[PDB]
Amino acid sequence: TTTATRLTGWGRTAPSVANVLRTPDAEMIVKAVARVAESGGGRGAIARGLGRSYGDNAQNGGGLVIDMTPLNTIHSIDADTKLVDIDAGVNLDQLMKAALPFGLWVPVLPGTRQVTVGGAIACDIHGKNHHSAGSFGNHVRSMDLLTADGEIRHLTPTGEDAELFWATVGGNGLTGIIMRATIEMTPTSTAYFIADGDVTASLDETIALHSDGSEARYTYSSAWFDAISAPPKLGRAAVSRGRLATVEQLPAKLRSEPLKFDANKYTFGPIGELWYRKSGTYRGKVQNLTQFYHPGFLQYQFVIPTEAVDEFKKIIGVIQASGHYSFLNVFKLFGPRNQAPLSFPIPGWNICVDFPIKDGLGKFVSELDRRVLEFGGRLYTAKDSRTTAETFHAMYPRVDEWISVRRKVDPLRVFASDMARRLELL
Ligand SMILES: Cc1cc2nc3c(=O)[nH]c(=O)nc-3n(C[C@H](O)[C@H](O)[C@H](O)COP(=O)(O)OP(=O)(O)OC[C@H]3O[C@@H](n4cnc5c(N)ncnc54)[C@H](O)[C@@H]3O)c2cc1C
Ligand SMILES: O=C(Nc1sccc1C(=O)Nc1ncccn1)c1nc2cnccc2s1
Repeated sequence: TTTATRLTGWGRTAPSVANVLRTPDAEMIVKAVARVAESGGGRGAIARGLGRSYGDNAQNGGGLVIDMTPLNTIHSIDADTKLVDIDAGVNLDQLMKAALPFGLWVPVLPGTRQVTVGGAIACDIHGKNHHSAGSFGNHVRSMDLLTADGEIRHLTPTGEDAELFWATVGGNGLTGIIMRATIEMTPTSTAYFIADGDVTASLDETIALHSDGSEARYTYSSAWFDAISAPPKLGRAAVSRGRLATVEQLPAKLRSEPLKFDANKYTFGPIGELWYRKSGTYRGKVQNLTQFYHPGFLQYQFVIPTEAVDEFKKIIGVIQASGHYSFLNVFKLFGPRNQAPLSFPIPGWNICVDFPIKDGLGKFVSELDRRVLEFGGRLYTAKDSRTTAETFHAMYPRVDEWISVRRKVDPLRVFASDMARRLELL
């Protein structure tokens, strides 16, 4: 039933061989964990979703990896309570399509829909709406967690077991296997957005636009920014902001089915600067999800706290003068954090960059880690495969508190991964 498979993260780096169990039968998963628990802990077990983490959080060299994607039943959707009850292997695209006809919207969508609900919880994912909706864990009402002793515990965010609930959110699979969850969805009358677009000429303008108060008027907001040009052009951005449309805001063509989801010689001169400004400046444009949201590399994402604006500008300056060129760059201002110890988002300047693998890059991102740490920020474990334990621990000062929860729920270290070992979360 288990196959020896070479597994990697999305970045296709640091591979390890594991026995991969792939079964639609939940009882076989219970017994596999029972087999691991009795085997003297060994090199343990980890759950795998769709393999979309860039890191090593869903591989376990010389141990067991449980593929959760065959557990992909939607058990119920209720439009009155807004609740969805789903197997942990359901993906967000499947969930999005099943939920729309009930006038229900997935409360947090990331930059891809090909992620499992189990992965969304364990990485406590965020999206364009973080500053208004928080992260994924904010909307989970219950989950069923297969723990180290082969018992399935029913966890809720408040009441008895809250501590373990909140350790599982952002816990990277290290408290056990999420088998099943109940999610509160966002009500919607349409599958469309009304969107405003803005184009800033500089890092100073981009920052200015995010702190001038206009952010409170939009439920969704993010930006593509320039990380390659010299100042003054460094940090200029195309900002995309909006909210879900109501039926009366749609054009007539679309109002019958409101919830249906189905390089030239001018480019780098004054004329195209104008073109790009015109095309990226608009108000009240009706967009579907695809238009608004879903249009040898090292991914790197960090957040710097809100008040550390001058420090944020400095990190961006360090990035462009490094000789490492990142063309695809996402910037967002995060809102309030949640109570999960290992949750990534904190209020502040969030940035995702992507560097081509090249001489000197590993040592340069270590230096970046140091800057991010010193400025009170942290890195995202769904993007990272190379930070040290000591860096991570200083970035997440509630780690000891989390570790304490993990010891009670897994005394024999049944649940283990390459990431847990590297980051000394074991
Ligand atoms: C193109 C792209 C865009 C992205 N955009 C964003 C974004 O905008 N925002 C954001 O937050 N993230 C983003 N991500 C990261 C992604 O959302 C997370 O890495 C997510 O956790 C991956 O889900 P997965 O099912 O593929 O999980 P995997 O990558 O397979 O596993 C991730 C972690 O979840 C745990 N896990 C998986 N299933 C279970 C389970 N049933 N029980 C317990 N633990 C489990 C694993 O053990 C592992 O620790 C992006 C990734 C890609 C490739
Ligand atoms: O974290 C990410 N995006 C974030 S963080 C906060 C907001 C957003 C975000 O808004 N994503 C996004 N926005 C517009 C178009 C496409 N994606 C991404 N990581 C990767 C990695 N590879 C490809 C795309 C992305 S988006």
